[PDB]
This record gives sequence, C-alpha cells and structure tokens, in this order.
Amino acid sequence: YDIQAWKKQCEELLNLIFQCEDSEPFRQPVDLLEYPDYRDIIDTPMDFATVRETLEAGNYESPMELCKDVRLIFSNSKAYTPSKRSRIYSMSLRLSAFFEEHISSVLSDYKSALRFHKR
Ligand SMILES: COCCn1cc(Br)cn1
Repeated sequence: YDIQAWKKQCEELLNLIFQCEDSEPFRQPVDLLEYPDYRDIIDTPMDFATVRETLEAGNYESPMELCKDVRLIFSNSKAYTPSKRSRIYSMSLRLSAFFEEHISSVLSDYKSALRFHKR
C-alpha cells in the first residue's frame, strides 16, 4: 500500500526500456530535419527522454500520467508510419508489448494503494 512506490518502479522500467535495442528510435525527440512533415501529422511529439525528464522533475502525479505519455510515443509511431510493416513501427509494437506487460502491476499496485488510503 505504498502510494509513492510507483515512481522508482517507473524509473527502473524506463532503465529497462533504454537498455532494449527496440527503444533506439524513441529515446530522443523525432528529428524534424530527418522528417520535415512530422508536425503536419503528429500534434504532440513524445519520446522516452522527455518521459524520464518529466518523472525526474517531479511533474507526474501518478503512473497513469506517465503511461499516457508512453502510450503517446506508440500512437505517434502508428500514426506516422507509412506501412504497418515499417522498421520503426515494428520496433514500437514489440516495445509497447514489453511496456504494457511491465506497467500493469505498477498501475494495479498504485490504484490499490490509493483505495487503501481512502478506505
Ligand atoms: C522514431 O520515429 C521517427 C518518425 N517515425 C517513423 C515511423 Br515508421 C514512425 N514515426
């Protein structure tokens, strides 16, 4: 029932993601010189360095907010891919599967802890 435990659990999960080769295209903002029309397609760019910085700045109140930003990395990849067989999109699908598998217990534990706090 530790209401704060999600933060370190999210830092460790972000460390795992950074070690994964599939995270390479998503570790820093999409390069607008490389993809000049990116902002015509994507309204809200997001990447794992921005997620890690928001977390370290104390600017996420819950793991749900972190999860919404991480999911935005994956939905941006899906929206910008010209094909469902592209390299970067294929990497995003595996990384999303890994992320969802690991974040489930973090979300569950946090929601359980908050319900106990207000019991
Ligand atoms: C890392 O992303 C670079 C921009 N982009 C390429 C595809 Br495919 C999807 N998004």
